[PDB]
Amino acid sequence: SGEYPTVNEIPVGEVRLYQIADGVWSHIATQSFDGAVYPSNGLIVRDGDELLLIDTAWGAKNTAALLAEIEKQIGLPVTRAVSTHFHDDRVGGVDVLRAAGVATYASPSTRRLAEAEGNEIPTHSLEGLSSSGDAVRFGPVELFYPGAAHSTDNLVVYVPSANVLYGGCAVHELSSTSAGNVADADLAEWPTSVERIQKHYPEAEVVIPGHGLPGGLDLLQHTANVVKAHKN
Ligand SMILES: CC(C)c1cccc2c(-c3ccc(CNS(=O)(=O)C4CCNCC4)c(F)c3)c(C(=O)O)[nH]c12
Ligand SMILES: [Zn+2]
Ligand SMILES: [Zn+2]
Repeated sequence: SGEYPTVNEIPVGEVRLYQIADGVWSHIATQSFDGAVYPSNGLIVRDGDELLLIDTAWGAKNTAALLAEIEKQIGLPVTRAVSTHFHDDRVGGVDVLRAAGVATYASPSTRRLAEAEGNEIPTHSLEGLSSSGDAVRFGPVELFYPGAAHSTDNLVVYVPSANVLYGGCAVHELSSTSAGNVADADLAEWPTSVERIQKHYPEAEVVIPGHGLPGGLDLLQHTANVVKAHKN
């Protein structure tokens, strides 16, 4: 009923949308992994009379449900999607998207890692993002590569019209007590990568983590703090 929806409020296989700003929504879904259930976020950005999707809803059937929820709530076609790293909460569902006519994109790094992992592979490579600090425009967003953090390939996404920073899995929610799933992380570089984000987007008003509740700029420092305390 209007609060941001949490893991125990969303059955696996349903998707919720949350209005962040004019023309900006998050999507929230839940999935089982290794015997536990987790929420995850993505982004939807209005692109004239079309929509840009950032990240899948973590699985094929969740992503089909995402498309249906978009049609219900927004009613504009999703024409392009960007996946912000290679894990299944970001690319699982790309095959569903592709067969719905969505053009799917990711950095070459992400594409390689997805293929090596046996995950679904976005079709199109996003060049111009290979060095930390790189940025490119993609429809109504800017894509930024901050350096290795949660994963070596993680991208963040900024919506300049709304000052919305979508950190993806490089950014954790304020209630977070741990650095999440660090199996592919660089704990040593993660703070430095977060500092790059902080420097590059000082006017961000809303920060959206890859999992959990949006907030303000404090999510960035909180993330650095939790990662440093984990590494220790
Ligand atoms: C490899 C990919 C597909 C993957 C698989 C499985 C899990 C993860 C996570 C992940 C894991 C745990 C948390 C925090 N625990 S929690 O359950 O969400 C929270 C607990 C107390 N209150 C509310 C709920 C978290 F935020 C993220 C991440 C990530 O960190 O990017 N990636 C994952
Ligand atoms: Zn991940
Ligand atoms: Zn994640």
